[PDB]
Amino acid sequence: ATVSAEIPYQIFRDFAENKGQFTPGTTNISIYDKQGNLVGKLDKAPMADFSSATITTGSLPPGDHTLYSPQYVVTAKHVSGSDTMSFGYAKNTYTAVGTNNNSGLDIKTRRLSKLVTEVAPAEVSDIGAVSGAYQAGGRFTEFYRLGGGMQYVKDKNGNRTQVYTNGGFLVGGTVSALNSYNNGQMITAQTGDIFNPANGPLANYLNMGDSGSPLFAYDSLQKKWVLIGVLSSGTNYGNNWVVTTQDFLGQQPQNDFDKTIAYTSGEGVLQWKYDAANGTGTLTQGNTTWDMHGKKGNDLNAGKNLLFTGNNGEVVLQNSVNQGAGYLQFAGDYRVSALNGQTWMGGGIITDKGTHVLWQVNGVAGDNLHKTGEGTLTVNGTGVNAGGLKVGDGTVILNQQADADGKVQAFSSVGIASGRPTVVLSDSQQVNPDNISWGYRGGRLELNGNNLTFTRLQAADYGAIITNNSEKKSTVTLDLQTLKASDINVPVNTVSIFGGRGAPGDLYYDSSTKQYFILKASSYSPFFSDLNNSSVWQNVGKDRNKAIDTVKQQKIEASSQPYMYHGQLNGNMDVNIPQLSGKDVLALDGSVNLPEGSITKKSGTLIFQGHPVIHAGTTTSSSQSDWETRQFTLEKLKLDAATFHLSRNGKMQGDINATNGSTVILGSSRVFTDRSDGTGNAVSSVEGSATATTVGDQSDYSGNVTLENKSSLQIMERFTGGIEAYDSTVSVTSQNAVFDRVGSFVNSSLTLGKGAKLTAQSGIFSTGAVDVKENASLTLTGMPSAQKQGYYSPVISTTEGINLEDNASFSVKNMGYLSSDIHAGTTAATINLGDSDADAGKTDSPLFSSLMKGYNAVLRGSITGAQSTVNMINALWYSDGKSEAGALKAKGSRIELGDGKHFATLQVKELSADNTTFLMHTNNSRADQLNVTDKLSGSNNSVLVDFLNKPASEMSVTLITAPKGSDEKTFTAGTQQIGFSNVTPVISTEKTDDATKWVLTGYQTT
Repeated sequence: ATVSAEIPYQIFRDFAENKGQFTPGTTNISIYDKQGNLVGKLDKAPMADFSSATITTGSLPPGDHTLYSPQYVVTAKHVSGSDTMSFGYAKNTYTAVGTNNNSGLDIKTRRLSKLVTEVAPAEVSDIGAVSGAYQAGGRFTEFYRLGGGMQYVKDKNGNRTQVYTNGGFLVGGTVSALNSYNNGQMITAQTGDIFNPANGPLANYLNMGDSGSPLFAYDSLQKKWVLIGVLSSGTNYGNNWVVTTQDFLGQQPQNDFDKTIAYTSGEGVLQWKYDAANGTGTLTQGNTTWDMHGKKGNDLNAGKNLLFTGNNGEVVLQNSVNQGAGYLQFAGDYRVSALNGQTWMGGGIITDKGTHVLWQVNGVAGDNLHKTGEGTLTVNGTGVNAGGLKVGDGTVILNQQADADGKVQAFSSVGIASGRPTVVLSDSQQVNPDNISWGYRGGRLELNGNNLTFTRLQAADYGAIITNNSEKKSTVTLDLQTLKASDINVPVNTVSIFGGRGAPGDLYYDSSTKQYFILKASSYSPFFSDLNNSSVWQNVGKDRNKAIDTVKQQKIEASSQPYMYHGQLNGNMDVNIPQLSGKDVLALDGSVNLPEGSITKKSGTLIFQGHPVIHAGTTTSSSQSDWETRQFTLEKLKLDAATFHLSRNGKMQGDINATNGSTVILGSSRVFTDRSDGTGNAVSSVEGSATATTVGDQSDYSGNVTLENKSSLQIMERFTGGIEAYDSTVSVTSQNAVFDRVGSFVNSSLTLGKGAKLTAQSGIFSTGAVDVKENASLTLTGMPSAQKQGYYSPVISTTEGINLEDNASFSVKNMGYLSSDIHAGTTAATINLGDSDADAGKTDSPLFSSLMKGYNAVLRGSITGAQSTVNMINALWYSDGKSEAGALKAKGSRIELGDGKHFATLQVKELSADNTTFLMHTNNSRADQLNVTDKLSGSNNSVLVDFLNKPASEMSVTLITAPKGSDEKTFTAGTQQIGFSNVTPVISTEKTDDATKWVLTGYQTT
């Protein structure tokens, strides 16, 4: 319990409670200084599971006892002072009923009243007391320690400092190899030297209170962790453990078993009689008689365990049995039934691996049946069972038969813990779902095609699982309520003339005026001195039913808090969440895996989020840096006038259907934490705001979002899907938003916020226009080929306008096609046509020549941005109408100025066209014109003319005007094949005192 002061102390506690980065199985865990330097690696063996040690021992410090058999624990003999101890969570308490002391060593085992279901018993080493078997370079390669004694820290100089424990907690770490003494019965190690590297990177020295604490060693031949010792004594230099041997630890469990009951198949059914007074009974078959013992008086230890062997055995209970601490273990398939309504209760039931037991005996009110073992237990009683079920391993099938009068109940409540077991519901009448409980590490609840309705989800941690593996789809209704109206008591008290001692929120009835009042304080003044005050009374309506409802609403509202579910929703299930009572908010920090399932929320708020890492002793906060990523896999999430948050560290895959004014926020800051997360207590909801700094911690969404009836969508973090918006709003502020599928906007607004970046790979359709704000980049692209890397496939996009603000950037490249005009106004936008990078997008589609015309991008709108730059690189631009641009730098591109019949204009202050091609139409008297005002550059440009009427022999139409003194060889006429012949315009150039011009004058033919 003395550890290094140079290592963060929280590590020694997370190592102890298997929290943080010390979850069982984790390998190669690096250990760092307080300053950040490397101390050592936990690489010799995977992380061990310390859950077999007590989390709480009542008046004794934690870690005093260690579970090695489902009902028995081990500790040092001199440890004493507590009969109650806990496993998993502190609340999961167990009671000791018997002790077996080793006559020669400082070790003893103790028996519990019931089988521990929350944790798995530790494995005792096969070696036992062999002198020197636990030495270095031997069979064992790593040694771990856990305990809750008096906690100290110590620096390299030797200064020790006590740790403020508040109540006492578990601390663990490593120790060196062990030398044997006392004929190998005990092992020792020089653990006092915390900074000797032989003691490991998490060296522990054990002090007062660590007595009886476990010592584990990794067996390198059998490749598993085993329990080798419990702490007995110490010294200034090291500690001494008593070697735990299977020979002695098995003594007490064996002495508490009666003779094995061997069912002979041919003979009659095993008849079971029991004298409840004096605690003796018998099981007879043919001419063989087996003895059996149970509870005698108040001594639960008088009951002894039974082992059942044989195949398809039958047992009939002729008398009710209270076996005390004795439990039943079945090594074969068995059927057990009651005779008249007799009950059985005791230590529990163990079903060995590959066995099936048919349990038809009822339990007792106030008692819980503890079931463990990898086998299967089918509960098949009749009537209502007043009593509980605690399952920790294997499978339990609930199949309780109806009464003669119809009443049915398999158990008063069920508890699923350790993550091992699975509970299967035959029908939906087995257990009240509100009495289903998931404990330490949880487990699987198998609905099996049935429909359930919850008003509360008693789920302890992420181990809680609700699944359906049947082909019949299950429909879970989560009508969660924090305070049901049926459970509220509202007595109608009377206002006394002289004085009143009462509680707030209580109903009072004044006899005189006959009015109803809600009390606001702890007392009220005599002689009606405070009635017509307005601070100690709250007036309510005269109707007696009306006032009581207002009281019940006040209690429900005040008792209300946001709801949280830590478990998993997996399998073939649909989940319906209506409007929740009180605060209509539900947050999920667990997993969801519904491939064909749907989740529906009506009103209120639904939140998918990651789970903050739980550390020992600490309470989680939204301010944490370390979170677990949670996967929400759905087919369809339906929102009906609700608000949905996909918060940090949450990855979602599934479609979203929003309607009736729903608000969808992908990348929300709103999160929720649990004050009692990791404790097993009820949920304490706390609303917080958390923002992930790095990627991978940010929310990630994939799927198609459908918006209807004035709904909203906000894309703030990574997005990869589609949009079908009808009369709704979409806002994009993310920096890596990608439209995987089609983006449809029927009477809807797509707005890219400042700094946003959006790339649509499957075309956009909007009846309206798209808004690209400041510093925002919009990009249209053909569908990238899944087979070939870098290859794309052309896709058409239709929009009624694209609006660019100052510093915005709109780009079409790599098989992009867009029919939409673009507007920038006086702002400095940037339109990019084609891909600037070399090794640009390629394609194998035949649409390259047919639709793309051999270019990398096509635009059929018109650019209206007098202070904007247009970059064309192997691109095609149909300019339907008159266009204005600040500059135009085109390389190996094509531009077609005019529309049909109607003549357009292209006005640029600066033009720099290299290898570009320009096309105009002429009626022999007027043509589409290219107009350069400030500066012209480039060479090797071709100009084509399309004559609507037949070409005249002589004309004088101005096609292009350039600044005065521009090169006259920038533009050259180009041949165009017309009517099985080649027609070619002739352009004469006229230098003027104002501007250089290219003028069409005739043609050629051949």
